[PDB]
Amino acid sequence: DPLPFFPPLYLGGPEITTENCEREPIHIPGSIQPHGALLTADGHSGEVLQMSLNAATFLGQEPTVLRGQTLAALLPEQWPALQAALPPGCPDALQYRATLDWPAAGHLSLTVHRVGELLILEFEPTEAWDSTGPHALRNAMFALESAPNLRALAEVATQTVRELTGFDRVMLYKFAPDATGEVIAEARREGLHAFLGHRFPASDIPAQARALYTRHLLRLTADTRAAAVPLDPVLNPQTNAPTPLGGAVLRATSPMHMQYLRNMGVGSSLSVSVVVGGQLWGLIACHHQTPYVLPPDLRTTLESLGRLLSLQVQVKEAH
Ligand SMILES: *C/C=C1/C(=C/c2[nH]c(/C=C3[NH+]=C(/C=C4\NC(=O)C(C=C)=C4C)C(C)=C\3CCC(=O)O)c(CCC(=O)O)c2C)NC(=O)[C@H]1C
Repeated sequence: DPLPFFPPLYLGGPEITTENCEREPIHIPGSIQPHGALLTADGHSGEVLQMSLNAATFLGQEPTVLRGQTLAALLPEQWPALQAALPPGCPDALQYRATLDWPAAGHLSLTVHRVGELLILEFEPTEAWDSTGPHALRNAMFALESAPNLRALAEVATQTVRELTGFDRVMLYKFAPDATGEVIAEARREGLHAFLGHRFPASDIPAQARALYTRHLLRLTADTRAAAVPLDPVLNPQTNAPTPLGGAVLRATSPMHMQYLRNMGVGSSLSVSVVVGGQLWGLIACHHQTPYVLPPDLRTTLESLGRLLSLQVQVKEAH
């Protein structure tokens, strides 16, 4: 049962310390990570309402010039499909995904979801060979299916995720009923210190984070030293209230957790929820020693692997 959040910093809210960090409003930071661009749009008209300040770098033109244009004008070949894919009232975790061409090498990956009457559009560069087929997940199901018990399933799952991603460290972090956690399986680069069997306090993943991770199953920090980029305007004009960014992997990470990562020597972090009968059972928690952007198709593969593992855990715990 999480505490109510305090206002964010840009609404004059308090600075976040170790005494009050269960109240940080981590879903509404008003800013994104700088490896991509974000726009928000009205869900019926398509009118562009908010843009990240770096939008020109990715889109080829200025925020001041794109704001107020409609997606029917800007994205004539995707706007109908996007509308159809995310009708009003659909789940905020449902996504639309398209690949677009741009001035530069590779393409732009476009990911869109709906929160209330607002469409949230994320653009991130992707290379062409950075395609992942459905075989990656398909072939991986095999070793997960043959694991004979829960711990063997956890060990195969961390090894499969490390093989798919190349991450330096991949853990399965399981929550206890008091919300403390334990690393129950770990695949890691030879010579990295082991976290296997280590337990952590509940405060390391505070209650409002555990709530958010029950609904939006994947989040990441691509570069634990990168400054966030503001959305402008920072509040959603539809509501004159903060924009919920829980559903956007580009959402800026809590500064408090960015510090926690830098203290562990982590350059890039990503985790996928394992949700069992609607409760958060644990996380697939990954680190890399340097900044790294896992490509969008691999992320989506990992999400699916989390849902598959959640079912296999749920099967075995009933035994
Ligand atoms: C006073 C507030 C604190 C707190 C804030 C906090 N932590 C998170 C998110 C995560 N914490 C994680 C914990 C671990 N990563 C590990 O490697 C290990 C053990 C080896 C642990 C225990 C994890 C996995 C996450 C999820 C995100 C990720 O995978 O990188 C947040 C929310 C971050 C966000 O989504 O914006 C917050 C606010 N951590 C503290 O320790 C105290 C200081």
